[PDB]
Amino acid sequence: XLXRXXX
Repeated sequence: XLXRXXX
């Protein structure tokens, strides 16, 4: 949930 480079 932060940004797909990774929740």
